Amino acid sequence: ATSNPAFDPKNLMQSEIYHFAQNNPLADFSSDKNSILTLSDKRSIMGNQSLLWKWKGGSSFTLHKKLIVPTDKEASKAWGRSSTPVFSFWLYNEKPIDGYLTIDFGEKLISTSQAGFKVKLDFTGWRAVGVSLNNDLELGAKVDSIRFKAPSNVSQGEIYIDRIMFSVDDARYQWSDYQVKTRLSEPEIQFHNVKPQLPVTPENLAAIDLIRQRLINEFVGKETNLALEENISKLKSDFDALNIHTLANGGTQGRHLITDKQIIIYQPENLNSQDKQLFDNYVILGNYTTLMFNISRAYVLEKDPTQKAQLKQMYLLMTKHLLDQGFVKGSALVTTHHWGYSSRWWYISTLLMSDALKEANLQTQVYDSLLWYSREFKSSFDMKVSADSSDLDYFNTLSRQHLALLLLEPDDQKRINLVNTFSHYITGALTQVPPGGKDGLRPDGTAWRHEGNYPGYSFPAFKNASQLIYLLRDTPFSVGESGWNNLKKAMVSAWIYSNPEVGLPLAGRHPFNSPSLKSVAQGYYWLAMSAKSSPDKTLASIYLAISDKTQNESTAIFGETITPASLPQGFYAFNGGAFGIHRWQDKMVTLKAYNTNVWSSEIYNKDNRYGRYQSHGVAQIVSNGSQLSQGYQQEGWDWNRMQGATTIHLPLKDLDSPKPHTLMQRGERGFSGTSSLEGQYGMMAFDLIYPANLERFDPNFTAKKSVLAADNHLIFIGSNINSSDKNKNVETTLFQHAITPTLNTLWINGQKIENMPYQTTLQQGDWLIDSNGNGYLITQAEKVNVSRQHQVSAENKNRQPTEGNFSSAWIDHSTRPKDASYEYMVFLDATPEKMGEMAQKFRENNGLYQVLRKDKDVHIILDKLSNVTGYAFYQPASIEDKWIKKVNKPAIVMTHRQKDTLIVSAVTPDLNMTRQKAATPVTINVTINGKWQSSEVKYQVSGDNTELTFTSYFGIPQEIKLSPLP
Ligand SMILES: [Mg+2]
Repeated sequence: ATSNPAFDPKNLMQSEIYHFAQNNPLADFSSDKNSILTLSDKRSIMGNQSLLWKWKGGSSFTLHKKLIVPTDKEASKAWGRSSTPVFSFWLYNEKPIDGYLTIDFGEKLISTSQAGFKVKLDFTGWRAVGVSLNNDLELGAKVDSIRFKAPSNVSQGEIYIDRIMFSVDDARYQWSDYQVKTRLSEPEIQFHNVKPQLPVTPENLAAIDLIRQRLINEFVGKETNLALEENISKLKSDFDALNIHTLANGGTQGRHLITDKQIIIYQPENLNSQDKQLFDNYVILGNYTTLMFNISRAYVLEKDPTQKAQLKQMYLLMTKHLLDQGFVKGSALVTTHHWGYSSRWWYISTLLMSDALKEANLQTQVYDSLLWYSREFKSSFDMKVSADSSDLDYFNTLSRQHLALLLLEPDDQKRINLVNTFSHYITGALTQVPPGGKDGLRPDGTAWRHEGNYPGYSFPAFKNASQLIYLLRDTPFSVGESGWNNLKKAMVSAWIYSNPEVGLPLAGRHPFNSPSLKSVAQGYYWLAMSAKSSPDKTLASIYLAISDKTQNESTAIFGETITPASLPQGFYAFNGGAFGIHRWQDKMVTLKAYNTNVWSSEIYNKDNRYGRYQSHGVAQIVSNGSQLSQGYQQEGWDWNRMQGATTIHLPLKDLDSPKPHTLMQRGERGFSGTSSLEGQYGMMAFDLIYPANLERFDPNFTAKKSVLAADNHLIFIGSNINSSDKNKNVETTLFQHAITPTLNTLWINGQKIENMPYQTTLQQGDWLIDSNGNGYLITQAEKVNVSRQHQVSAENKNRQPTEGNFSSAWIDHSTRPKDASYEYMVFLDATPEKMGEMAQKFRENNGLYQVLRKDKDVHIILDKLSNVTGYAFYQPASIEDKWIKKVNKPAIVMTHRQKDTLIVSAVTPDLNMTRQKAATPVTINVTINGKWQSSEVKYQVSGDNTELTFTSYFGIPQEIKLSPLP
């Protein structure tokens, strides 16, 4: 506390704190005749002393402090977010008081003299009080008096007060509690309950106790976001440093606990040097509860009975300190927003310490406390299934903590009702198709957070959701098979689109830091072993592959011999993110577009700044293993030249998102994505359309870009390429990778190139091989540049300069000012000798493929190596073709004429929804030439032709095997 008034314009944001750790500590204080003010060092919040206020009923004391109380607007302008001036203090009751403390604000007040508020005193322990001076009183610029009036209807009493504070606080976070009413309330959990109820039986009680044990097993036998500490010496050293002591007639003394979010009320960056030194003695709750958990784990594993006893007493003393500090039912502590970050490992510690809390008579208090602070999470914790229940962050950060809370419920029948309802809630959350872009699993196996397919969020959710199902397995609380089935689909999908990292195009806002299935490995075992007929051989075989375990190792893990999964082969369509995956030997190709329903990129204030082209019809080739080792190196990476994309090469200042904070740029139409045929062949259709009027986006930049993927190869074609500037700087990237001692070689037309720097220009009939063994045969292009060069770039978070040496090749479209085009072919198993053979086949009247149409309405590609035809209907159209005659919606159709059968697949990659609406099926009428007979696709001969009726739901392809009619 200074001589300056509260909210002094020298620094509005500099808190005035009465902590009493200064010279002449009661200077600013006066009492009426019926109050006595002391310093007591027996408990405190900040510094080592608090104010002991002895009083007769109706008596007052006064703080003499001038307040220049700012408007919310002024507070807000000073801080930079919505703010209010707050009055806050801590008080301790050794005994409950049946009445109210009145806090009054005025000018030159005495016991007998504007606005004020009430604090109910019917509690024991520390409580915090915090009110908006502008918004929570029942204030003119002359206020200099804060009067504390003991209740009138109570003959006498005693209250300890510390850390009386005037500060600027976030206007969201003065919360109402059992002591103080504010304008803000987080209402208490009201648990849903499912009928019929399971009875308390020995069986149902044993199952509850097995689920608790199984949770204990997971936490004592590595968790992300858990700072594990197994050295007892260290746990004891950290504990002693808390300086906790039991006091005589109840409570503790020790270092004050505060959450990472609660500190905001002090404005720590603006504290005077005196206060900050004291504030620096606080303990952050996250660290404290992590310690409580690490102690609980050691206690469980401890074989020495003396060390075990000590670890228990340390845990119970930390629990006692935590409760006495006011982390109890009905104590808001002004706010506990983002509660999970401070408490997740407290929840879990209570499972390990459940019998110790029972014996110490602490279970009910710790249950009431955790349930109270859990009210922040009411939307999930009430356990009523809703459109929002499939939240992937919940599955990651809260789902096990939720179960732990329910398992801590003291009544047996209520605990069974809660866990039964939880089983139903998780089954619904894992089964339902959330409407619009709401979080959760999808029917193509994508898994959405931030309104799109998002591996970075789904991967941790898969791990913990699998673990939950496994914790509940083979009990009356087991998750329904519908939830198990849907999660299997999402997890098998993730195995398909990862190798073992997701491609650049699936990296979300973290390009070059893709999530890895290696982080999800244990979820494959959990889900495998929690099958209705365990183990699921598919999931088990994936677990072994991803974890690098042998067939020999399988019998002990799964209880039967299982061959580790070989890498998946063929083509898989995932229109949930407007992508598809082509797999051949150890390579995966991520083909990715975007549309109205699929954002191109997530770009934040300090993430993915240069990500504009993340989804620009990219076709990133990844062999099994580290992408960095394959030359996907952030440093010096040309963000313009994402593999397979058609882009405008821009300076980074212009490629950078035009929003300083968040942009998730969606496309201009529903249609773009992939389709599949026979699980083996794929096609991408990408309609590249820019917004009419977004800064730095050329409104006339267009392309049509199709890819047909079969076996060891991909045929890439593009048409209708334009920009505002006659295709100046318009380019299609064949590849880009870093040059290293292991990635040092390019082949051009049978010549090894290792020089750095190197440039050349190629055209139709030329080929290359990159250092990753991909061959590129140029089949239509006037100018392809090849470069080995030093590149300067900037990193995607803070735009700081980077540099590196790269091999790349791109088509220069500036040679065709209007409706530029390209064609080229990739071989995934290229060698100089085989690329020589592919080039000869190309010169033999193009033995490789034929483009049957390439215009704004349709792209048609006959692959002569695979004998498959792909049809990208960018617009409904009648066409001339051997198989297909007409399609009445934008669609992707594929055909394969085997011996005596014609296989036809169709889809629209258009998911047919909005951010709000549920996806509904699109009916696609595909007319085919000739008379056919037979899958849920319907067919009807009509004249010399056959009408196929396809139902396209969430961009999920359908196919039908047709045989000819005489
Ligand atoms: Mg103090």
